[PDB]
Amino acid sequence: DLHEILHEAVPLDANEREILELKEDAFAQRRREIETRLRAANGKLADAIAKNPAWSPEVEAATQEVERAAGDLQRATLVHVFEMRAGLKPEHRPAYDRVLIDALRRGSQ
Amino acid sequence: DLHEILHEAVPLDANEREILELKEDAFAQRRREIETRLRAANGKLADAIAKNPAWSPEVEAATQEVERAAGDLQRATLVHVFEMRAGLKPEHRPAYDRVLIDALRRGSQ
Ligand SMILES: [Cu+2]
Ligand SMILES: [Cu+2]
Repeated sequence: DLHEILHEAVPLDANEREILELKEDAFAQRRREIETRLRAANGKLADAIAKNPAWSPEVEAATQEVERAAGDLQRATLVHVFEMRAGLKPEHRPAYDRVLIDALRRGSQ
Repeated sequence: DLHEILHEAVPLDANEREILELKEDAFAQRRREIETRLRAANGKLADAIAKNPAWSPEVEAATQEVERAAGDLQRATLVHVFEMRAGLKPEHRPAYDRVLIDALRRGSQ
C-alpha cells in the first residue's frame, strides 16, 4: 500500500534519504509495534477459541485489540506520509503529491 | 485471508453448503458497505490533499472514517468466521475449529 507506493514511485534523492533516515526507521519501529499487537491479539483469539469456541469476553476483547491496531496503522501511515513530504526538497513535492493523490483517488473508485 | 483459508478447508454436506452460500452473500454485502465508506473517505482525503497538502479538519475527519473502516473489516471477518461455524452440523464443528485455531496461531507469529 501507500507507503510502499510512494517509496517506489517517488524515490528519495541521496540527501533526502540521509536526512529522512531516522524518521523512516522510527516509522518502521511504529509499524512493527502496531503489527505485534495485532499478532498478540491473534494469539489471544487462538487461545480463547481452543478453550471455548464461542463469542466470549476474551474473543470480544481480542477483536477490539485487532480493531484498534488496524485503525492505528492507517493513522500512523498517513502521518508518516506527511512527515516525509515535509523533508523533501520543495521541487520534489509536486510528483510526490501526484503519486499520493492518485493512490487515494484509486482507493476511492 | 483467514476467510480464504476456511473456505478451502472442511467438507460440506449439501445442506451445510446451501446455508453457508446464504451466509457468504450476507458477508459480501457487509464487506461492500464498509468498502463503500472506505472509498468515500479515500476520495475526501484525495480532495483535501489536492487543495491543501496538510493535516486539516477535513483530513482529520476522513482519517477517522478510514480508521473505523479498517477496524470494521477486521471485526466483520471474525464475526463471519463464527457465522460460518454456526452453519455446520455440531458434529462437523470440531474439525472447523482445529483449522481456525491453526490459522489464528500462524497469524500470531
Ligand atoms: Cu517512508
Ligand atoms: Cu465466508
